[PDB]
Amino acid sequence: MGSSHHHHHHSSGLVPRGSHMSDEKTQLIEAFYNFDGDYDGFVSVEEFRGIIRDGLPMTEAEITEFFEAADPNNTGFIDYKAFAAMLYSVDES
Repeated sequence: MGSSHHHHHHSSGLVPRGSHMSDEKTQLIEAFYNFDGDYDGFVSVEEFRGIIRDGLPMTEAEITEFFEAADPNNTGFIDYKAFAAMLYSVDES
């Protein structure tokens, strides 16, 4: 079809992945260096806030939307796994 390399199909066949927001994970990579000394799979929101502040570059809408989505009670604690599954949400089933 005329002018297919634009609307029909470009270099990639309608593939949003690959050149998407794959840096949002690398930006958080700073967890291993400033949040991985001697901690299990559980971290409270209170502690997380301090670490995230100068550790992992994240906006409120990401940390806050995750702070509540991670803790059902909203008591101010977090399930490290629930949070880890956010940046590691690339394995279905």
